[PDB]
Amino acid sequence: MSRVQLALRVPDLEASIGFYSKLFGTGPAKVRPGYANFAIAEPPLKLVLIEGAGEDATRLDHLGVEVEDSAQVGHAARRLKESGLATVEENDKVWVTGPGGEPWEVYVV
Ligand code: NA
Ligand code: NI
Repeated sequence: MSRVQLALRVPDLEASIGFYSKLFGTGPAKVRPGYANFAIAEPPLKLVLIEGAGEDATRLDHLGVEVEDSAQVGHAARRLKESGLATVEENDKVWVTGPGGEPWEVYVV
C-alpha cells in the first residue's frame, strides 16, 4: 500500500495549487508558507509543492516512497544497504541518491 512521493520545486505555489487541484480533482491536504501537499488516492500519490522563489520553471526537488510504518522503513533501509546502495537513515526515513543526483527518501508519515 506504499505510494510514490513526487516533490516539485515550483515558481508559483498558488498557481500550482490551483492547477493540481484541477488535475487530481481534490484540494491540498496541507498548506504552509512556501509549501503544499496533496494526498491522492487514485493514482496513489503524495504530491509535494515547494515554492522556489525566483525560479524560471518547475523542477524536481526530490522523490520518495511513502510506506505505512517504521518497520517498513527499516526493512527498506536494510535491503537497500545490502544491495550495495549508500544509505543515510533519519532515526523515520532512509535516503539514497541516483547516479545523476536525484534523491529518494523511503519514509513514513
Ligand atoms: Na528537474
Ligand atoms: Ni519529503
